[PDB]
Amino acid sequence: MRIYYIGVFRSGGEKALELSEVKDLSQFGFFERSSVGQFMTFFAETVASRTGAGERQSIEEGNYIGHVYARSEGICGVLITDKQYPVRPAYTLLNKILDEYLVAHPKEEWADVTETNDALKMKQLDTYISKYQDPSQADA
Repeated sequence: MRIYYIGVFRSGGEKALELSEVKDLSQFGFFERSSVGQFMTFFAETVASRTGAGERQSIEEGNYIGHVYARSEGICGVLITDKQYPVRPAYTLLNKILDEYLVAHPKEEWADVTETNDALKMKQLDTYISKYQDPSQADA
C-alpha cells in the first residue's frame, strides 16, 4: 500500500523517452535504493515503450505495479506503486500529471520533446508521487 515510482515518458517508438522521473524508496535503504531505482525507471521507461499511447498499462511484479497512463496528444506518462494502490487515484494522478506536463509548456511546444529534464521537470508529478504514497490520499 505504498507507491514506489512515478514519472512521465514520451513514446519514442520502441523506447520510451525519459520525460520525467521521480523515485520513491522508503524500504529500499542505502543498499536497494540504487538497484531498485534502476528497477523502477527501467520498468517505467519500458512500460511507456510498451504503451503505444491511447492505452494504459499495469505491470504487476512480485511486489510492484507499474501503472501506465498514455496521453491524448503525443507524450505518455507512467506510474508505479504497490498492488495496494487503487487505480482510481492513479487515474486522477494521471489527470493532473498529463495536464501538468502539457501545461508547463504549450501542447505542441513539447509534442514529443525528445529531450526532457526528468531530474528537474514536473515538480508536480514529483510532489504527487511523494504524497500519493497512500492508497488514495483523496488528492490531499
